[PDB]
Amino acid sequence: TPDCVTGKVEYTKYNDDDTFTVKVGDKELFTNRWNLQSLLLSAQITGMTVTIKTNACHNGGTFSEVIFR
Amino acid sequence: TPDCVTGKVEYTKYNDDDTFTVKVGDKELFTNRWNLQSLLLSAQITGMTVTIKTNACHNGGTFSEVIFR
Amino acid sequence: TPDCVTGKVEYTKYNDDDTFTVKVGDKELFTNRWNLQSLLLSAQITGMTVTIKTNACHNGGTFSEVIFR
Amino acid sequence: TPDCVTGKVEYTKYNDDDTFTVKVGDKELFTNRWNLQSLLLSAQITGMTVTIKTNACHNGGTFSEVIFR
Amino acid sequence: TPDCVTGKVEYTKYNDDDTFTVKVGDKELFTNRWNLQSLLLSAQITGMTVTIKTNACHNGGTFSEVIFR
Ligand SMILES: OC[C@H]1O[C@H](O[C@@H]2[C@H](O)[C@@H](O)[C@H](O[C@H]3[C@H](O)[C@@H](O)[C@H](O)O[C@@H]3CO)O[C@@H]2CO)[C@H](O)[C@@H](O)[C@H]1O
Ligand SMILES: OC[C@H]1O[C@H](O[C@@H]2[C@H](O)[C@@H](O)[C@H](O[C@H]3[C@H](O)[C@@H](O)[C@H](O)O[C@@H]3CO)O[C@@H]2CO)[C@H](O)[C@@H](O)[C@H]1O
Ligand SMILES: OC[C@H]1O[C@H](O[C@@H]2[C@H](O)[C@@H](O)[C@H](O[C@H]3[C@H](O)[C@@H](O)[C@H](O)O[C@@H]3CO)O[C@@H]2CO)[C@H](O)[C@@H](O)[C@H]1O
Ligand SMILES: OC[C@H]1O[C@H](O[C@@H]2[C@H](O)[C@@H](O)[C@H](O[C@H]3[C@H](O)[C@@H](O)[C@H](O)O[C@@H]3CO)O[C@@H]2CO)[C@H](O)[C@@H](O)[C@H]1O
Ligand SMILES: OC[C@H]1O[C@H](O[C@@H]2[C@H](O)[C@@H](O)[C@H](O[C@H]3[C@H](O)[C@@H](O)[C@H](O)O[C@@H]3CO)O[C@@H]2CO)[C@H](O)[C@@H](O)[C@H]1O
Ligand SMILES: OC[C@H]1O[C@H](O[C@@H]2[C@H](O)[C@@H](O)[C@H](O[C@H]3[C@H](O)[C@@H](O)[C@H](O)O[C@@H]3CO)O[C@@H]2CO)[C@H](O)[C@@H](O)[C@H]1O
Repeated sequence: TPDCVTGKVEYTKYNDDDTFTVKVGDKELFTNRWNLQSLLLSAQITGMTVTIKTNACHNGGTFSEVIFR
Repeated sequence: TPDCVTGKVEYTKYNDDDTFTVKVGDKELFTNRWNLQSLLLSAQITGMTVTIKTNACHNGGTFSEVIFR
Repeated sequence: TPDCVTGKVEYTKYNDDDTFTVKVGDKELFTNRWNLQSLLLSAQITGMTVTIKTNACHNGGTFSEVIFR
Repeated sequence: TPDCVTGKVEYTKYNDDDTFTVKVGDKELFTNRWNLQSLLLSAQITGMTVTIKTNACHNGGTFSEVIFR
Repeated sequence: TPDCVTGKVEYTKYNDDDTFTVKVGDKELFTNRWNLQSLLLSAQITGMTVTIKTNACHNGGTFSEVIFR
């Protein structure tokens, strides 16, 4: 899967349909994987750098692959 | 969904019916989304600023959308 | 539901039947809500003040309502 | 249930059958309660003193009761 | 199960199929145990030394046993 964005998590958003939105770099992407919610929030709080991999690399795109550094 | 309140979490409450209550700003709101429980407590502990979006923007109103800044 | 005890969490105990015991103030109370286990341990570790609301306000009594401050 | 060991968590081990092993004092014990996994790791990380209560108080013995202080 | 690698977690990766990848030492290994996801991230954040035991000790190999020191 191609890299989409790398950077710190600016903010996260819990959505009405239980999906989770994240803003990294200049893209706002979302995931339907529930396991990622607490993982992404921890990364936001501790200031980790994440790389999100997805073919839908555009605002509103989905992802399910993340690298925590 | 319109913004309702923005601020730090003053306190949280675990309810008898397994719902979760949060006090942000001047509104006391609750959610039935179990996933939000640990996320909201983490936000409380680390002192994050949260934005709750909901049409039921009044005390005792419900929500399921939260932005963690 | 009436307030029972308020104070820091002195200690927590995981029970053989998967219920969770907590000692706040002078009372030792237990809950069968699994969601409360990690929340209460976090409150103990971070030194939060909790308020437990219950009608069974006596040693060995049950609760399912907690305010985290 | 009788006290078995008291002290800090020296190390923990995730096992192949999804049980969790903990080394407290001079005993290595394990539990099959999934709820205890994150609780025990938190206790290891923060340096809490734990008391494990069990009748099988010997290396390789099982437990399901823990006191966190 | 024989020791494979020992060291700090360089990075973790959430995979498309809900498995979890970890890089320790010079090996990149993955696990299908969901319970290990938050445990491993906590280990990465706090800088613990972990020992991964597995017979599939090579890049892309699987594991389900971890010692958290
Ligand atoms: O991250 C793990 C998981 O996330 C998404 O699944 C969510 C829950 O983890 C999963 O347990 C839940 O399953 C539903 C079933 O769809 C439903 O048929 C059954 O009655 O109730 C359970 C409730 O637990 O579904 C949610 C998402 O809707 C994701 O879909 C899944 O592939 C996996 O990544
Ligand atoms: O945020 C996650 C989830 O929260 C709410 O659902 C809760 C649990 O997450 C969910 O697993 C649970 O599903 C149970 C039902 O309670 C039960 O009545 C049925 O028989 O079995 C399922 C599967 O275990 O439900 C609780 C809420 O009571 C929320 O409702 C849900 O939409 C979702 O946001
Ligand atoms: O605090 C939330 C929850 O705590 C208690 O339920 C426990 C778990 O939280 C819950 O997920 C688990 O659900 C089981 C139930 O045992 C069973 O009734 C159902 O059919 O299957 C699901 C698993 O798929 O149950 C445990 C306790 O057994 C508490 O019982 C519950 O009311 C609620 O407060
Ligand atoms: O942590 C207390 C609990 O530990 C053991 O149960 C484990 C999980 O806690 C429990 O949720 C799980 O049961 C779930 C599984 O997802 C499902 O596959 C099964 O059919 O029932 C529910 C459905 O959601 O089971 C694991 C262990 O396999 C322990 O067995 C249990 O008695 C209790 O002490
Ligand atoms: O680490 C615990 C667990 O990890 C893996 O299981 C995952 C979930 O923990 C488990 O609850 C989930 O079980 C699903 C089944 O896949 C589904 O077919 C059935 O209908 O419902 C249950 C939910 O109650 O499965 C995922 C992995 O797909 C691992 O597989 C398992 O052995 C155990 O280590
Ligand atoms: O080494 C880290 C590696 O972990 C994950 O990959 C795992 C195996 O290493 C990999 O060989 C395996 O590949 C599967 C494909 O997912 C599947 O589409 C194809 O049909 O079969 C191959 C071979 O069995 O996938 C597992 C994970 O399930 C991770 O996905 C990978 O990016 C990398 O981090």
